[PDB]
Amino acid sequence: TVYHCKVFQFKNLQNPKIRFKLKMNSKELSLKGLCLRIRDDGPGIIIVVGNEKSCKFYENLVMKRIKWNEDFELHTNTGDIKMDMHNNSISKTWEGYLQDCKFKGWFMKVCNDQDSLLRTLGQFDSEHFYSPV
RNA sequence: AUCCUUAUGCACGGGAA
RNA sequence: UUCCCCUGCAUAAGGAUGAACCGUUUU
Repeated sequence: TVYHCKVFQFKNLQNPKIRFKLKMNSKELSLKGLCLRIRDDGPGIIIVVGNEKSCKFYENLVMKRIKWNEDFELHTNTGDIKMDMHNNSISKTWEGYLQDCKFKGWFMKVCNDQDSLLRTLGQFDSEHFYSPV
């Protein structure tokens, strides 16, 4: 059993509407994998492992349907904040086939440094999908 | 998960024998 | 007690298609 796989990378993920869309669409499509980023305000990586149709649909999702370029408003304990998303982007670094994924479920972490991010990818032998910095 | 159509069961109202 | 009509609830069959402020996971 081999599974389709895609790998993406984003400059910023702070918009909760997105992060919601990401998690929900991962579980609803039975995609395995993960989504990481270095610190809340950081850039990171998405990996989706699944059947073709799910991965193509999710690709269409992240690429075509979600507009990461548009600014938003972060509701806060203190009051709204004008959140600048004009300098955001998402691209696909990989796609192909994987013999077996040590990926169990799907989750969305936030790593301290880049090293922690690597190691986290190193649990699942995927560090090789990260184009650092 | 939502809409519509068909079939069945239960409850209420109106009319006939 | 039977028949006819309207409204509400549950089950089954068939056809068509969306949203959702949320982080190691609550198919």
